[PDB]
Formats: sequence, C-alpha cells, structure tokens
Amino acid sequence: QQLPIRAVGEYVILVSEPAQAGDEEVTESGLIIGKRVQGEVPELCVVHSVGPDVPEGFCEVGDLTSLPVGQIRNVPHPFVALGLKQPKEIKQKFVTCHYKAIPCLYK
Amino acid sequence: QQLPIRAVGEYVILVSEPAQAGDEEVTESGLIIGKRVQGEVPELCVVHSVGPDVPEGFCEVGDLTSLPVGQIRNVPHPFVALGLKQPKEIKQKFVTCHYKAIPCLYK
Amino acid sequence: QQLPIRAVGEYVILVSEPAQAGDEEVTESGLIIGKRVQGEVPELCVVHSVGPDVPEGFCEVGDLTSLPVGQIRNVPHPFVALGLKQPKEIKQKFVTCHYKAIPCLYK
Amino acid sequence: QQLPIRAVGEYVILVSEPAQAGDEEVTESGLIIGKRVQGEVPELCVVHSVGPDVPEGFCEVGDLTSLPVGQIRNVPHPFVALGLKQPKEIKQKFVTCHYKAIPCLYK
Amino acid sequence: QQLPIRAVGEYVILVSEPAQAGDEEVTESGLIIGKRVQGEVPELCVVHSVGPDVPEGFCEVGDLTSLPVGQIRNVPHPFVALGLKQPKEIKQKFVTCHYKAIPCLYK
Amino acid sequence: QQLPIRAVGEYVILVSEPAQAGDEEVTESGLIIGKRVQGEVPELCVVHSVGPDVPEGFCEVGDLTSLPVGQIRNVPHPFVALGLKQPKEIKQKFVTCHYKAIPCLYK
Amino acid sequence: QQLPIRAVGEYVILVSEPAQAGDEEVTESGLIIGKRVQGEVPELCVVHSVGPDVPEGFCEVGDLTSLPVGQIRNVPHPFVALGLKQPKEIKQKFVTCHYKAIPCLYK
Ligand SMILES: [K+]
Ligand SMILES: [K+]
Ligand SMILES: [K+]
Ligand SMILES: [K+]
Ligand SMILES: [K+]
Ligand SMILES: [K+]
Ligand SMILES: [K+]
Ligand SMILES: [K+]
Ligand SMILES: [K+]
Ligand SMILES: [K+]
Ligand SMILES: [K+]
Repeated sequence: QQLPIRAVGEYVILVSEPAQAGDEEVTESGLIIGKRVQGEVPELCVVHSVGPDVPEGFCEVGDLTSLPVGQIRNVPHPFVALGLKQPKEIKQKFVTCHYKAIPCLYK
Repeated sequence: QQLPIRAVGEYVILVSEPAQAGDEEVTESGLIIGKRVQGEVPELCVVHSVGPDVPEGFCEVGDLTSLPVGQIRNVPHPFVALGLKQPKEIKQKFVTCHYKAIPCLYK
Repeated sequence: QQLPIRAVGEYVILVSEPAQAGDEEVTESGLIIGKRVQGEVPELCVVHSVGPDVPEGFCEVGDLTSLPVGQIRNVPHPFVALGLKQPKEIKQKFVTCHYKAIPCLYK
Repeated sequence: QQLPIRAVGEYVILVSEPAQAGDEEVTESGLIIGKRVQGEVPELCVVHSVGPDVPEGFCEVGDLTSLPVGQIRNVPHPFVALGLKQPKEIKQKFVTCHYKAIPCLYK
Repeated sequence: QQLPIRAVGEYVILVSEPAQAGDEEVTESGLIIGKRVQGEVPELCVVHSVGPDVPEGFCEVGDLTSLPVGQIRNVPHPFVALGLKQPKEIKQKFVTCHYKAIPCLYK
Repeated sequence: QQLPIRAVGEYVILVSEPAQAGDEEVTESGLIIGKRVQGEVPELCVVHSVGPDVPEGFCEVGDLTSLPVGQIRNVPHPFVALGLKQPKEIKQKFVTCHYKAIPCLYK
Repeated sequence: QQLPIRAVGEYVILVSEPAQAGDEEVTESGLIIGKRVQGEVPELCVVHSVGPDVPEGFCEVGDLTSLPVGQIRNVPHPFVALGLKQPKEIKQKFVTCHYKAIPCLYK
C-alpha cells in the first residue's frame, strides 16, 4: 500500500473503498440534490498514513472507518503529483482529514 | 450486544431504540417541516462504545440516553461496512456523537 | 423528587415549574411571534440533577432558577424513555442546559 | 436591598435605575427602530450581586455601571419567581450579564 | 481629566478628541453611507482610565491613540449617569474598548 | 524614519511603499470590483514599529513585507493626529495589523 | 533554490509547480464556475521556506505537497517586491499558508 505520500501534523490520509452506498440510485432521476445532503453521505476508507501529531494509539494503518464526504478532502494521487500519470488513469482515491473528524474504526 | 465497531477519540457510538417520537404523525398531512424542527426531535439511544478519550466515568455501555437528531450522525452498520449486507436489510441503527453532546443518562 | 435520570458532564437537568409568565395572554390575537422573541421568554425551573463536571458548589438540587427558553433543551421524561408512560400522560417537563448558561439562583 | 436572589458563576446581577435614556423622546414618531440600534441603548444599573467566579476585586455591590441593552438579560423578580407577587405590580427590574461585558464603574 | 468613572477588567476608557476626520465634508451630499464604511472611520482619543486587568505597561493615561468607530462603544458621561445633567449639555465624549483593540499610541 | 507613533501589544505598524502593482490599470474601465477582490490585493510595506508583545525575533524595523489590503488597517499619520497637518498634505501612509497576519519578510 | 524571501511565524512559503490540474480543458465552455469549486482545486507546491514557529520536524525545504487554491495566498515575487523586475516577466509563483493547512508531503 505504501506509495510516496505521508500525512503530516494532526492529519490522516486514507484511501477510499471501491464500493460505497451509491449503488442504490433508488432516488427519482432529475432531482436536484443539495450540498448538505451530499456532504452527509458516508465514505468508507482505509487508513493509509497517520500524521506524527495524531495522538499515539489513535488508529493504525489498514484500519477501516467511515467519514462524511463533507469532512474529507481529496488529495492528488502521488503519481499525478509526481507527474507520471494522468488523473483519469488513476483508480485509487486518496483523501485526508483531521484526526478529530474520525469517530470510529470497524476494528 | 457488541459488533466489530469501536468509538475512537472523544466520540461515543450508540444504537438507536426501536420506538421513538415518530408515532404521533397525527399532525396535519402535507405540511412542510423545517430542518431546525427535525433536528430538535430527540432520539433514544443506548451506549454501545465509548471512545478512549472520553473522560473516565462519563458513561457506560448499555446506558440509555437521549440526543437531538441534529447532534448525532448515522454510522454505516459494520455489516454493510464489512461488505456483507445491504443497508436495507439492516434494522439496528448505529449513530455517533461527541461526548460533550450528551447531557443525561436514564439511570 | 429524584427519578431515574441523571445529568452527565457539565450539564444540569432541571424541572420546569407549573406556572410561567405565559398567563400574559393579553397579546393581540393572530400575531406572528418571531423565534428570537420566543427564545427570550424565561423559564422558571428547579435543579433536579447536576452533572459531575459542573464545578463543585455551583448550585444544589432543589434550587430554583430562570433560563431563557432558547438556552434549554427539552429532555424526554424518564417514563417515556423507559417505555412505561405515553408522552401525553406526562405532566412534568424535564429540561437540560449547560451550567454556564445559568446566571442566578433564587436562594 | 438584598432579596433571595444571588448570581452564580461568572455572572453579575444588577438592578436597573428608575431614569434612563427613555426621556429624550424627541425622535420623529412613526419611525421603525432596528434591533441593533435598540441594543445599543445604554442601561444604568447598580450591582446587586456578584457571582462567586467573578474575579475578586472586580466590582462591589452598590456600584453603578452602564450596559448596552443588548448585553444584558432581564431576570424575573424574586417575588414573581417565588410566586408571591405578580409582574405588573413589580417596580424593580433585575438584569444579568457576564462580568466580561462590564467595561466601567461610576466610582 | 479624572472624573468619577473607572475602567474595569481588560477594558480601557478613552475620551474623544474635539476635531476628527469628519471636518473633510467635501463628499457628494445625499449619498447613503454603509455601516462598514462608517465603522472604519478612525476616532482620535485620549486614554482616561485603564482597567486593572490590562497588562502592566500597556499604555498610560493621557496617551493619544486612534480607534475605528466600530471598535469602540460610547459610555454615558458620569454626570448623566450620576443624574445631574441631561446629555445635551455634555461636551466630553467617553468611549470604551477592550485593550486588545488598541494597536498604537502617538508618543 | 521613526515618527512619534509606536505599536502596542501584539500589533505592528508598517509604512506603505510608494509603488504597488496598481501600475497595471489595463483592467477594462467601468467594471464593478467586489470587496473580496479588493481585499486580496497585496500591499508592500516596511516595518516601522513592533509592539512589545510581538514575540522576540519575529521581525525588525526596516523589514519589507507584503500584506493583503484586507488584513491591514490605515492609521492616521502622527502629524494629523498631533493636529500639525491636514490629511491631504500627507504622503506617507501608515497601516497596522496583528503580527500573526504577517507571513513573510523580503530579507 | 533560495532568493531573499523568508517565512515568519507559523507560516510556510511554497513555490507553485509549472504543471497543474488546469490541463483538462474538457470543461464545457461558457459555464460560470463558483468560488467554492475554484477554491477546491489543488495546487502542487514545493516548500521553499518554513517559518521559525512551525514545529520542528514538520516538513523540509524541497518537499512537495498539495494545497487547495483557497487555502493559500499569492505572495509578490521578491524581485517585484525589491522593485527589480516586472510581475509579467516573472515565472516563479510564490504562495504562502499557515502550516496547519498542510495535510501531506509527497515523500
Ligand atoms: K442531479
Ligand atoms: K438551503
Ligand atoms: K412533508
Ligand atoms: K401566532
Ligand atoms: K416604532
Ligand atoms: K447620508
Ligand atoms: K453590504
Ligand atoms: K469601479
Ligand atoms: K458576493
Ligand atoms: K467562466
Ligand atoms: K452558493
């Protein structure tokens, strides 16, 4: 899992899971969805890196958790950052958030 | 009573109670309910897990409490998270909130 | 006076008084009252339980005080919470608020 | 002057003075006055009780001061609170505010 | 300069200067001036009293400074406060502000 | 360079530079510029005085820096303040800001 | 890689990378882009200078990172600042941000 990307300070870098609840487009088509609603949607992620300032024993790499879309921020894939590839050809999605935004671990 | 899901930091994971306020829908039908009102509605829940940073002796697993819908956030059922179940066939509702949002225990 | 409900942390649980100044029904009928105004209305209450984190010697059970409606939050009666009574058949009204919202005691 | 009402925490209970800005009613009748303006009007008050958490030597009972209407909150007269008298037949007006809202003393 | 009015806590009481920026009335008449603009106008004042909680050596009585109208608050003249004169016959204007709002001294 | 004006507390007094990037008025005439945009524009300034509470070794008088217009506040020239000159005959523009608003020095 | 510009306090000065997200001009022409969206766009940068108050071992000069456009602020190029060149003939873009806004390093 280790690529050239590390979390600093009190941040934590996670990697989004391939499957998320969105495979239930049960909602009527052509509806306008507000930003609050979109921000509440949970995102299943796996801890990839923990900032050196996150309190010791907070979580561990490999741990699975859930964060609302609105609490996390997308981080450019290290290859795109290191100018090797194009965003489109990257499947893995890295996101970040402050450790205090993490409420649980499916551990 | 426990499942593979634990609270971290200062968070607390509760499990919502079967019966709640919703029963009295004897209100006039077709009225638009604001978000503040909806956020006010209390939710009866039972403590399932207490984050390691919640001050010692704050509460105990099994304790029943009440939180406004607006103070808690829904957490994906560990089963759905661990990819075995579809949220639809899940009855137990897990929610989370910061410990400072808990004002009382029905003990 | 003590029912099976206790305040936790820095919260305080009070019990509203039977009579409130809501006897001044001398307001012109059919007027729309704003939320700020409604939130300003005082509520006479009696301390029923003090959270363990409220500084020692802050107040005592039985003490009468006044809080603006907007500063307190209604708490489900322990009977309703413990699924023994129906809300409608409950007279006592329990409310909660952070101790820092309490400015005085009528003692 | 001292009735059964005491200030707690960092609050201070004052008693409004009989004469206030309410005399200069030279302002054009029929004008709608905003809430900011109304909140700016000073209110002359006398310290009646100082919360035990207000820093020692901050002020003394009997001290006269001035607070903007928007910084203070009306407190029910102890007799109305103690259900001994009615609001209409009460002359003394008690108000409260946090000690940090007090900028001066007319001493 | 010293009348019966003292600053408490971290506040500072100043006395506004006779001539201010306003003299430059060369702008177009009948223009509606916003509140942000008005709040930015500087006010030349002289320190009259320093609260006991303002850090030692912050400033001295007699010191001249400048504060934006929006940062200071008018304080009733002690003669009006002590009920001897109607504000109209008062020329000295006292104002207050927190010490952290003071950026400089003209000395 | 030292005029009779000193910074107090955590403030810093700077003097604006004669030239700023406003020597690029190629912008289409008659356009309405928002406040956010205007507040963004950098201002080149030279440190004239450092408040006694600004941490030691933060910066030095004479140091050149850049601050967004929206982060600084204009300060009346000591000559206008000391009633020695009308504003119009003053070229030097003194400004102030909190030290935490300063991100760099061109030294 | 160092010119005459240094970061002070808790700030960090970075230098933007030549290639950025702007390469995918696939966005339908003539669409108005909101400010939130624009502020979210990541900007790849290289640490050029770390303020003396940024905690030791936070990052190192030369380190590559990613920051949302809305978190960073453009800093005038030292030569424009030192009145040695024109902004138009300057290629290198310097930006600044508080260290707490940095979530990762591509190390
Ligand atoms: K849509
Ligand atoms: K909305
Ligand atoms: K509805
Ligand atoms: K009504
Ligand atoms: K009116
Ligand atoms: K006007
Ligand atoms: K406006
Ligand atoms: K214009
Ligand atoms: K706008
Ligand atoms: K556009
Ligand atoms: K919008």
